Amino acid sequence: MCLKLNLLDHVFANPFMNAAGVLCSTEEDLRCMTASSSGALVSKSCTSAPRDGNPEPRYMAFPLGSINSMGLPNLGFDFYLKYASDLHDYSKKPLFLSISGLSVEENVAMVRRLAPVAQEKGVLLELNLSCPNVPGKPQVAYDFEAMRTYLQQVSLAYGLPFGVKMPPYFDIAHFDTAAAVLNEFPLVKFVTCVNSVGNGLVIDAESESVVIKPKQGFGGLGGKYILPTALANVNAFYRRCPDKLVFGCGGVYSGEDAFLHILAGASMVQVGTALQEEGPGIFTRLEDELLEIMARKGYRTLEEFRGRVKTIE
Amino acid sequence: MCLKLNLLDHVFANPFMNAAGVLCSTEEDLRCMTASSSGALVSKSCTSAPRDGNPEPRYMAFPLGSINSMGLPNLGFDFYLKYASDLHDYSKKPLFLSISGLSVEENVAMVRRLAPVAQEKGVLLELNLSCPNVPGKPQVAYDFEAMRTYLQQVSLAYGLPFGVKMPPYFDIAHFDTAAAVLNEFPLVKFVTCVNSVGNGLVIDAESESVVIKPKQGFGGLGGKYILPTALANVNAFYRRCPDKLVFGCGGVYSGEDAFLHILAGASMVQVGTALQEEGPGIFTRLEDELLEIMARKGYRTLEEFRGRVKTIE
Ligand SMILES: Cc1cc2nc3c(=O)[nH]c(=O)nc-3n(C[C@H](O)[C@H](O)[C@H](O)COP(=O)(O)O)c2cc1C
Ligand SMILES: Cc1cc2nc3c(=O)[nH]c(=O)nc-3n(C[C@H](O)[C@H](O)[C@H](O)COP(=O)(O)O)c2cc1C
Ligand SMILES: CC(C)(C)OC(=O)N1CCc2cc(CCc3c(C(=O)O)[nH]c(=O)[nH]c3=O)ccc21
Ligand SMILES: CC(C)(C)OC(=O)N1CCc2cc(CCc3c(C(=O)O)[nH]c(=O)[nH]c3=O)ccc21
Repeated sequence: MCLKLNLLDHVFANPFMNAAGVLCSTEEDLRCMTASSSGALVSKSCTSAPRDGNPEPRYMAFPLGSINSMGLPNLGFDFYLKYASDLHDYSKKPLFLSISGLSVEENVAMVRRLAPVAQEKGVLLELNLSCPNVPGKPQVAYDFEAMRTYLQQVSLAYGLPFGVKMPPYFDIAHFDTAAAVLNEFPLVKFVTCVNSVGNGLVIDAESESVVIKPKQGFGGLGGKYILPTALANVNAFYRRCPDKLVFGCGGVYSGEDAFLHILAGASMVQVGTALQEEGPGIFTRLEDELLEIMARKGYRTLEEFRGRVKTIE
Repeated sequence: MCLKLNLLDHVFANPFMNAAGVLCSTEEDLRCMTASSSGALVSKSCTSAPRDGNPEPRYMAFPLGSINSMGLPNLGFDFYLKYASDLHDYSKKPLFLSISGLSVEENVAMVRRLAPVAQEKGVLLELNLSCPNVPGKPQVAYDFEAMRTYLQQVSLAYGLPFGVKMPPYFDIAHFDTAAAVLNEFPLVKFVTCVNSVGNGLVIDAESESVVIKPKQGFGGLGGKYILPTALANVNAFYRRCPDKLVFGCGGVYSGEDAFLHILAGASMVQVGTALQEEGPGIFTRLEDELLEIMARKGYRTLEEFRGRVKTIE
């Protein structure tokens, strides 16, 4: 029985990794994720310049999940490029570097510089499309013209295999259209579904108040709230993007949730809210739990069930 | 008590009602909701002709909510019109009729027949926008130009105050655009936020199978999964549509949940999944619970806290 994966010309001990933005902002965080039993890690989404992010409180968690409006606090691209180029021990596990520029030009500028490091060290790019562009326009991945522009320019500037982090969609015509855009770009080799469910609002009944300060309390939702949304997205893209990998993210707290992701088509499985809340010890639990479900069912490898979710009639 | 309230020229004993599609399809269902302690009821969304709906199983519930792909099973518009004109006892509580034709023309044909019954008896129209357009296009509310057309045509054909049932949005630019469309129609006097969160996917780990038959297991989500999404939408519309009322729907299981919807801006509060699961006795529990929260806080009216959610700093 084994959790090993080979993909993207890397080897992974298991499919688990942090979701971007969790336990991955500082050198300390990145060393901590490396020391964990995760099969990979991804760095905090970066911008060209360091950022302080939004005013606090900007993250809160609850029994059913979390809400955030972090605002891209990060140490800046040079820091993450350095971590990838000089500090990361690739004999421990593979490294993904997430980028989230606030314009197409900013993304092009970062990927041009990443490319020689990616070629030489094997760091993998995850481009975050579930982000702001022009205020008053939708996030990039909800504006299919902007999305196409971003992927054209990044493909040209990077010239190497990469992946994309996608917001959730809620409408079959949007799945159709989004996957068709992605399928224009052969360098897009993995699709991460999903980023937070956007612009939720948590209200505390005792205080009669929202729980995060930015944006009048509106923020993206993670955790138990979003598992069926995440599974739908992983399967929708798994079905529409047969020459690409799908990584699942959203609502994983247990090996059973991970099992569901993998049945829907996930290769790697990312852990956000549950990791923020429990800490990196979660990875040993998730491994043990997933192996226990496999052993009950007689599955010996991930391939033997990945994408094999059954439909009715 | 009491939680009595007046709007749209009608008087309501309390803010609670069923959500469209729950306990409202048959004469039996409608008489059951009428006999309940709810302050109002709404009929199943109808089409011109009777419909069987999609294959079963098409609804499933779980501790955190529900998933459905019902496919508009209903008795047809002639039935619901007859119920509104001849059968409903308006002395018990107000009635709303939900219309969900599959084209703009179908909606126009139904509203021109409803209009005289609305004038004579006081039935209220809820137009469901969270309904399919042409297949291969997004649902109507997700296509702003189609939405505008629907509303111009209905407004013209109907000529009386009505409301609309909206899908959730997840992007502030979308809230801006959608509210601006609705505000172009002075006959749209109430906005119901929200319909189910679209196209989720629930998988059963033991059977390794999706849990509903239509659409390869994809369906709209209701219940605990969607409460922060519902609150955000209620609040976003409440803020943007100061000359309309907002009706809250999504994730109400308790008077506390209802309390949160009203803080967010809700005038009426609709109950779907929790009503499907608990039955119509839920309305006496919700009233008791809401009045207890009120008494503990010193609130004597809903108007004292409606829309008064506090932001930070
Ligand atoms: C505190 C916080 C920070 C996040 N930062 C980023 C980010 O920098 N880039 C990104 O792609 N996603 C970010 N996300 C989204 C997560 O990567 C993940 O997609 C989302 O939380 C859903 O997974 P979950 O249900 O396991 O939380 C962040 C989430 C949280 C809670
Ligand atoms: C079985 C079922 C049938 C439904 N049918 C309709 C409908 O006919 N028209 C409508 O506007 N919404 C319909 N809905 C959506 C609900 O009215 C409601 O918006 C959604 O379930 C979210 O509320 P909840 O969290 O209380 O379930 C239906 C929901 C369910 C669960
Ligand atoms: C640039 C400006 C307007 C300060 O941005 C923001 O207010 N936000 C709030 C949410 C957000 C998200 C992003 C993308 C990074 C990200 C974040 C994040 O850093 O807040 N949180 C997530 O859950 N997923 C993400 O992909 C960037 C900017 C902003
Ligand atoms: C016309 C056709 C293709 C059979 O429709 C469908 O398969 N569906 C699946 C979901 C759906 C919804 C609607 C709108 C009525 C409705 C339904 C419903 O009847 O399925 N469920 C909800 O959660 N909200 C709704 O607003 C109409 C058609 C369809």
